[PDB]
Amino acid sequence: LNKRLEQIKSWEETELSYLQEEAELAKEEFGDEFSMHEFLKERTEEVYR
Repeated sequence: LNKRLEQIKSWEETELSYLQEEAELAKEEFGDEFSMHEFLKERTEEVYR
């Protein structure tokens, strides 16, 4: 269980790292207006969940 939980947290911290690049990869091309903060605020806690 321990060695599994450490992989789970490493997975989570790699996904949170990928998220910063994915935010400007796939959210700034979505609308004429800029509300980038809420996209990260939502899918960060999606990664947490």
